Amino acid sequence: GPHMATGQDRVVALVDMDCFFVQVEQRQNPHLRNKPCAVVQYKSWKGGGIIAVSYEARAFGVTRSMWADDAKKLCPDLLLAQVRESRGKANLTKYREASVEVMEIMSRFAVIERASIDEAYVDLTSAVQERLQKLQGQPISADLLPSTYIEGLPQGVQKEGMRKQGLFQWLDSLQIDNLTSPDLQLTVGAVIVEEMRAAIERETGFQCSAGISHNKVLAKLACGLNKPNRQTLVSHGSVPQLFSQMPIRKIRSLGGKLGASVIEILGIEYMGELTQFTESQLQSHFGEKNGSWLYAMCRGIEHDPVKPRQLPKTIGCSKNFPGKTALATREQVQWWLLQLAQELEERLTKDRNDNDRVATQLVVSIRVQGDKRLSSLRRCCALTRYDAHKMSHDAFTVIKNCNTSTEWSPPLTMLFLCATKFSAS
DNA sequence: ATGATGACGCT
DNA sequence: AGCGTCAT
Ligand SMILES: Nc1ccn([C@@H]2O[C@H](COP(=O)(O)OP(=O)(O)OP(=O)(O)O)[C@@H](O)[C@H]2O)c(=O)n1
Ligand SMILES: [Ca+2]
Repeated sequence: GPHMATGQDRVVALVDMDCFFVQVEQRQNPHLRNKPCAVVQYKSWKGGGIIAVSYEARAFGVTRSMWADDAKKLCPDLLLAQVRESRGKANLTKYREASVEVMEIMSRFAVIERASIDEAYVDLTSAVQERLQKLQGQPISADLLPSTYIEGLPQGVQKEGMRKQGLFQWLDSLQIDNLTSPDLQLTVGAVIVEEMRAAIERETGFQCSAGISHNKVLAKLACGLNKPNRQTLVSHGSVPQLFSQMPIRKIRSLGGKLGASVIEILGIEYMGELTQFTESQLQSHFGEKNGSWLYAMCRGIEHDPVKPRQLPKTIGCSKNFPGKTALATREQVQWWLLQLAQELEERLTKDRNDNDRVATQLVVSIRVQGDKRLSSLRRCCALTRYDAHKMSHDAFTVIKNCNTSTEWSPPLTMLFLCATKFSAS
């Protein structure tokens, strides 16, 4: 009772850019703004593969991974922007650079963990503490939270009026006098996230959504509840009702085989149903670490820290060669390894200038035709010089003998070069 | 014939 | 070391 930890020790946000690649292309090309549009990679095969979709185009059913020719069937007026292609492969440099624009703004407010090209977690616990002292005991005005939803409220007209009704019920109940109230801490966290999101939009033109809660899993779930261009506060108290109809696969790390096995072995559907099992029962089905994690998570409790990490730990370059394009001669394999190695050298050289580090290991991964796995084979070698001809030759040497005989058999459907094991320089 | 990319766990 | 899982 008095010794039951409630997982309310931190304020954590997750910031997620809305249709990110689309916003990057729309900033650059005003003719694309406020239109059904998508970002595509390649072009010759069925018009290219869709990677990102504006909310106007999503209303027609356009989705990621769809071929652009097929998307045009659902949305004949769909506008398209193409990803840059360099040395025969898609070149995402424009979007990584726009990502850095955003991450550098967020880093002004708190330590961030880069979660992907367009997501970062924020540990706001200290910023909230400082802000709670500056705001003496003053109440929090609804005007400081103009894009915030309070999940679960209102309880007991149009979209915006309902948002404000919920926000009013939340603020009216807040114990402003208690500087240790977790609900007050989340609310201040949301005020800071409003400021952070305003700064991102002012300084880059980009809109985003955010979740604010007590841990990373709840912040990530919260972020998706009201997209786009809104933020959502998930309090500890909101968790039982929210989890009572929340499919297990929606929780971060439960979207794959482990989540499917929770459903199958326990015969449940929703995250809240996990509360009925003991920690030992969950550890027996899913392992010590997974069971302890599940036991706490279904109660809204998670301790995974926001890691102080803005830079990737690996830098990689990959390309698929599907169907009849599979690489089937030694010259082909060697030419494409050179193309990937040239793009990788370019990124590594910029990384060494920008971030004062050198990679020391080169990982080479290939996929062989007829293998459903992401990678058929991984080998490593020393990365001593940032020279593309050397890296591609080393990569070849390391995979040479996977060839079961001028010809390459079986043909390669993927090539992957990854620079890893960075050291300060 | 979705991709390109990246983190981390298990052994 | 090398493979498997899960994610944007
Ligand atoms: N299966 C996926 C999902 C995402 N991504 C990468 O992650 C980026 C951002 O993904 P995501 O946040 O899922 O999509 P958005 O386009 O930003 O849409 P949303 O508004 O839903 O966040 C994409 O551009 C893409 O580069 C990817 O490569 N493969
Ligand atoms: Ca996004």
